[PDB]
Amino acid sequence: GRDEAGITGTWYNQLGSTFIVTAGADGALTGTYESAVGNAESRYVLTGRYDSAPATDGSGTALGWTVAWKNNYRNAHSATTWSGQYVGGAEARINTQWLLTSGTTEANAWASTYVGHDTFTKVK
Amino acid sequence: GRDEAGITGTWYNQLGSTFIVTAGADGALTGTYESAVGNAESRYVLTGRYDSAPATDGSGTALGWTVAWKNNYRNAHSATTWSGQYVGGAEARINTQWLLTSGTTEANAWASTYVGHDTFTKVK
Amino acid sequence: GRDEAGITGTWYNQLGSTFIVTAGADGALTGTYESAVGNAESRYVLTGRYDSAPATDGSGTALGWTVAWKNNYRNAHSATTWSGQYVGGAEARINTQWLLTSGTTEANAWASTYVGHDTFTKVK
Amino acid sequence: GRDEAGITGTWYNQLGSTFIVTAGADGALTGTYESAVGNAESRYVLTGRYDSAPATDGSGTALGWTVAWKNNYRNAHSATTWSGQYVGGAEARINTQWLLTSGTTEANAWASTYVGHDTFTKVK
Ligand SMILES: [C-]#N
Ligand SMILES: [C-]#N
Repeated sequence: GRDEAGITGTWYNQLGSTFIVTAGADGALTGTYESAVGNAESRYVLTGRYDSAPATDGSGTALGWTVAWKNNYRNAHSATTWSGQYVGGAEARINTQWLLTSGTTEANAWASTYVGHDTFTKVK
Repeated sequence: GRDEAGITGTWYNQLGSTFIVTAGADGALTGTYESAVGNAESRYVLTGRYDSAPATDGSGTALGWTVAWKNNYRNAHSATTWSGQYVGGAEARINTQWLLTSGTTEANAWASTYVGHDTFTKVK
Repeated sequence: GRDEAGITGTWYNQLGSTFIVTAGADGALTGTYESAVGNAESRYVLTGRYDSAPATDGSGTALGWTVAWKNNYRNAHSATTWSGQYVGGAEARINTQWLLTSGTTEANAWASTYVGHDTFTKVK
Repeated sequence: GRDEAGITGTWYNQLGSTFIVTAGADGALTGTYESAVGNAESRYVLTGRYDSAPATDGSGTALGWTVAWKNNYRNAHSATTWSGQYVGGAEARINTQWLLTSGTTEANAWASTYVGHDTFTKVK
């Protein structure tokens, strides 16, 4: 995977959350997520995918992953998906936008989904 | 998993795309996706997560998954994440919103990401 | 405005909300919105814009509008923007996606914004 | 309007775009937008709304506005809506997320809408 090495490891977003990921040669992303905010404690499983053969023209690397907010400690009856791109070089970034959907009744379905943006760095 | 049985199987969206998924007792989603539209052909790997112990109050089941649009045939240098909820009963649905991010240059990053909504049914 | 006539009037979404709009020759949208759901009662002012000279190739007509959820009855300390396109012909539609932002503290800013989709018709 | 004074004036986002707005005592936003990127040149009309009586608890002020990307120079057959909140004090900000919809054919409607985020400051 072209950015397998670049992506694999520990990442931190602007909220102080921690994303620990392994990138597989096959396009797999596996790891754990720890949210500094919301109805969350400790680590949650994540899985996702990335483009293991990106464009050679200085474009970033498309990727995404999911966390369901259930672990042994808590269940927030919700899942977040991050969609974004990895940008390599001296100050590597993963720039994402995310959708957080809660399980709701049909009456409340219109308010099921939050949208936001997280920027992940290798430091802080 | 409460909706493991409900979720596992073949789903169809309003665009004529096909989503084939296995739900694991542990919250895993694994399978393949075939898009009726865009820079896509044949099946792509998907992975994701779902709430294996949802609320008992008639709420839906939160879930999400990712496809990176690389397979043996094509590479669209992009990934989609679907975030939504499974709603059980006679006419079972998965109601999603999705983010599609393309790898871009930093100049074009502002236009990296599409947002849309897909509704999945067990028929048609 | 090419679709001035097409757009002007009363529209209904899938939630039973009512959107009453005048399209101006200059691209203006003005009117009122009444939400069937959420922290809302009676009519709220809306303003927005539309493409008064759309493509002639069967493309829809881009448009958007805002409601701030303050009127004489209530203040939900929030605003929704609908972004979408008007599609003309026998069963005219306005197909939208929307962002609802609440005023929050900086601590809660990550959860400030909902995303959804509304489809508006001239009947029901 | 509590933040009428705070909001009215010239704002700059991270892309180098310029947003010139007047906030009305009644919740109105009117002005012009000049995009540093995309199929845009010179100024475009904007209109929108803001919460003229926000919470007193340190919450931001909800607001939104629309630009249709037609002016005397160009027509990009598209509209953007920004949804966000104004945050007052020494380093005032407008933190937004936006939807950009293009007029499309029904075949291409699934790819009609971009999502992004802009942060506006009074300097740079
Ligand atoms: C690409 N439009
Ligand atoms: C507010 N939940």
